[PDB]
Amino acid sequence: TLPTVLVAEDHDYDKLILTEVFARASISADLRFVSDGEQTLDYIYGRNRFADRGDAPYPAIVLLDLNMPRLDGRKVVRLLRQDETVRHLVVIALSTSESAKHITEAYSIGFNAYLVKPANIADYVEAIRSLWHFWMNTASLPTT
Amino acid sequence: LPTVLVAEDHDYDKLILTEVFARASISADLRFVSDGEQTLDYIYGRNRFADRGDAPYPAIVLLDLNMPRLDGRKVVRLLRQDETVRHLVVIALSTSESAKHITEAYSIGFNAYLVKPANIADYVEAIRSLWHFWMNTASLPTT
Repeated sequence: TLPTVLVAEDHDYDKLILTEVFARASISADLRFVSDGEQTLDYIYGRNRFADRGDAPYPAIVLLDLNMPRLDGRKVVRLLRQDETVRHLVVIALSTSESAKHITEAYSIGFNAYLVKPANIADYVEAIRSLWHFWMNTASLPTT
Repeated sequence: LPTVLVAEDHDYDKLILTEVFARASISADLRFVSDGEQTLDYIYGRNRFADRGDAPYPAIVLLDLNMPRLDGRKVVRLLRQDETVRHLVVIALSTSESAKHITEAYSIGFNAYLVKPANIADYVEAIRSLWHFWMNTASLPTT
C-alpha cells in the first residue's frame, strides 16, 4: 500500500533512469508511467484504462516530463487547476531546460515546483532524495 | 540574498522563526509582515513597499494560517487569479494537522503545507529540508 507516483514519461531510457533512481534512493513507491497527456488525465480522473480505482490508486504526487512530445503540459495543468475536484493535486515539472523563462512559465501555469533533470544517475539520486524528503516527510500532502 | 516574505504577527513565533533560520545556517533576508494587507502590499509593491529597492521581490512566501488578521484564502485566490503574480511560491504554515484543512490549503492554491514543528530543534530540521528543496533542488521562478 505504497504511495503512487504518476509519471508522464514515454522515453524508454528515461523510464529506466527514473526507475533506477528511485531504487538507489532507497525509496519505496509505486511508480506508474503513462505515455501522453490523455493517459495522464485518464489516470487522474479515473477513466477508461484506469476506471477501476483499486488497480490504479490516486496519485500522491505527479511528475510531468516537459520534454515529452505528446504531452501538452499547459493544457493538462490548466485543466487541473481550473477544476475544483482535482486542483489540489501536487504536480511537479521535470525538464532539461534551464531557461528562466521556461521555469517561470511552468510556475505561472500552475506547477507546484520545477526540477531541472540532473546530468547523471548519482546527481538524480540526490535530487529525488531531496524531493521525497520534503514532499513526503516534511510537508503534508493533500488527500483526495 | 534571497528575501523570504513571512506573514506572522506573534512576537514569539517571529522569535522562533528568526532563531530557526540562524540555527539552520541559512543566509536569507526574513521580512515579517503583520496582516494580509501588508503581505499583498509587499508583493504588489504598494505604499510602505513602493520602493522596490528597499523591499525586493520575495523568492518565497510563508503564510502563518493561525494568524488572526490573515485571510489566507482571500490572499492566495487573488494571487492565483492574477497573471502578473500567480507564479509566486507560497507555503502555508499551521499548527493544524487536519487532513481537511491540509487539502483545502492545496485546493486554494498553496504550493505546499507545513505543520509547525513542536520545538526549535524539529523546526530547524523542517526548514533545512524546505530550504534544500526550494533553493538547491528546484528552480524558483523569476519575477
